[PDB]
Amino acid sequence: DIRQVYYRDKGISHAKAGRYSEAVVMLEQVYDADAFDVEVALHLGIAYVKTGAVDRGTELLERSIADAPDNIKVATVLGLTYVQVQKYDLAVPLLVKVAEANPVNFNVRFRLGVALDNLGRFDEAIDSFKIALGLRPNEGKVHRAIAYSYEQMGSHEEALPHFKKANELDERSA
Repeated sequence: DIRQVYYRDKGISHAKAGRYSEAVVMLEQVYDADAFDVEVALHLGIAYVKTGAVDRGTELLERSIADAPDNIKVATVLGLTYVQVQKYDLAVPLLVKVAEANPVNFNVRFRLGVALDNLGRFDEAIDSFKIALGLRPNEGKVHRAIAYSYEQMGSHEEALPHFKKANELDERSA
């Protein structure tokens, strides 16, 4: 049975190390939908999404949240994954949940702002962006996002400073 142990232990290790193609090749052989292992599904799911099997990976991630609906780690990948695929609606609750549990995770907060902006919730997106800026004040992309949000509400007077600040911090990357 160490035949399966190789593929599962190793495949996860590939998945964690960004070696996504090799993670698919192995974990494909270990995942069993009727004998569910969350740590396998999670990584095989990440690795399907990375290698362009988005629908397949998404559903595997959805099944993993089902097996453990309060596991923050799966909620993070799932939440992030939905944003990439432009399933913004489905992203928000998960990202809100994760940001609450994980206040120092910048990308989660930033993508939650992104998901919100896309949903037309401009003022909500700006609130989230500002929380993200609080974590990483040197991050010019966030001042730009805030600026676009304002712009989409016609508040050009409020956008301009944020655009200027964005420009300056891309200078600060010298």
